[PDB]
Amino acid sequence: TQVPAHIGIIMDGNGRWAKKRMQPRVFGHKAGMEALQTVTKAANKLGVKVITVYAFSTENRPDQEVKFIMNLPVEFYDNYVPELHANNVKIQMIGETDRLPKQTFEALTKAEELTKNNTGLILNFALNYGGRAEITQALKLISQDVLDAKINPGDITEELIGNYLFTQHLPKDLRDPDLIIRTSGELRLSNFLPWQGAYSELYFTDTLWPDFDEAALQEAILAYNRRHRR
Amino acid sequence: TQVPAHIGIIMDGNGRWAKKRMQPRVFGHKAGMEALQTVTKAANKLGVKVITVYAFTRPDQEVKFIMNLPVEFYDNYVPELHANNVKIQMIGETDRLPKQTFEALTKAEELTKNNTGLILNFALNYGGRAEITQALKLISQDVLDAKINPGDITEELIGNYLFTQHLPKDLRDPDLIIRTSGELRLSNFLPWQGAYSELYFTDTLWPDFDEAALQEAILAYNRRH
Ligand SMILES: CC(C)Oc1ccc(CN(CCC(N)=O)C(=O)c2cnn(Cc3ccccc3)c2-c2ccc3sccc3c2)cc1
Repeated sequence: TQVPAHIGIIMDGNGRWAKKRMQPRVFGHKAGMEALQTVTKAANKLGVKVITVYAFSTENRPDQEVKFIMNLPVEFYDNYVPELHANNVKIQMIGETDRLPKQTFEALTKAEELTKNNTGLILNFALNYGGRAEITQALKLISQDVLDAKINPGDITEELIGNYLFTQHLPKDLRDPDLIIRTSGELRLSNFLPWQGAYSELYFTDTLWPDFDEAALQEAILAYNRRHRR
Repeated sequence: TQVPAHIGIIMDGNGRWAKKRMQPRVFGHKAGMEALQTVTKAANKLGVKVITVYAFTRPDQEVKFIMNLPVEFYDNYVPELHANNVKIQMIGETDRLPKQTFEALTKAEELTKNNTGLILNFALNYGGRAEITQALKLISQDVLDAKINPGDITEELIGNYLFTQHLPKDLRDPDLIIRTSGELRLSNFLPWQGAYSELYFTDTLWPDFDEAALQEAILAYNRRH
């Protein structure tokens, strides 16, 4: 019904947005969570089934960014998740778990466990996530099953590989984003869903993430519907 | 500013270009080869090290006409490229291609294998996902035979098993991917290799894509810093 089932979103520009206001970089990220809350809500009522969101930026000092990224789930569970539970939104994460702070692994699992029975939009958090890592990680699993004799080298196919990716937990007809949105004027994918997004439509905007709202989402959805005409 | 080493190019708009000029589709593909000739020579002159070109339900006659272009390209285009020190290579599934086409492909490769300038890298019968699947296939076969440990599985390993392995190590990943004729999508083109590439989108139809177009892409690329 003229709505993309799965939207990927690269949330870029929090740092730049904060610098424009003469405010610290932390202030920018808190507004980014507000942006996400608005977008998550708006997308839920519009009919979108899945969104995979990705906190990525190149405006660094990696320790710093790899600091307030892992800090996201914590803050997001306290101030934003309760409302998203009220709106029937299901929360899941994709990415690597091993190197996570305890407190942020607690907030993520609690966010999942709170919302696991929810039947609305699936908000998918790409945290500590790299596309090439995802595929490599999937290759380890597949290779070990070939030695275990669970599958043959001939049995390895595009369809099979999909089941080993981090997006396997999603329903099979929704695993691949139909649209991928990137903000902050950057025309690149930065290792976001290389496999799953291989056939996706792309929307690039100069708008910074914290200024990206329901109106911005619809404008992106309008662009998408226009592509089908061409 | 300076030139990107490896440029990916999705060639699109041959049909529409012919439609505006009231000609058959077969001529649109012909003008597209002229476009490719211009771009390859131009890219070689500017100092680009690699170009990966991607050609991507037609009529039953059209495939017969499209099947004749590889031979024509070898006869009336490749010699000039060979004269300009260009090296021709392929990525994709060549074993599915017809005889007369595969033999023309091989002749272009064997003719230019010793060359030291720009590498014209044709993406033919190619799919990103299929490439990766092939990579994870051959690796798993090597794991069976005990030639590889499962702990030796890394991003670099996978890179060594992609169709782009035959390119020099430092030039396997495109720095810039150009898409022509207005479409905003990557169409399963180098998903792995192009994961960090700068993307450039232009409404210009592939046959109209010339040095001006190339230099506008290259200039756009440098404005990204
Ligand atoms: C042999 C090698 C050295 O050059 C080759 C490279 C690829 C292929 C594969 N090819 C033909 C499909 C088939 N019938 O096998 C396509 O994918 C395809 C579909 N439209 N166009 C037209 C087009 C022409 C130019 C630009 C875009 C599209 C092409 C195409 C592409 C590039 C070139 S270069 C000489 C012929 C040719 C044909 C076979 C040979």
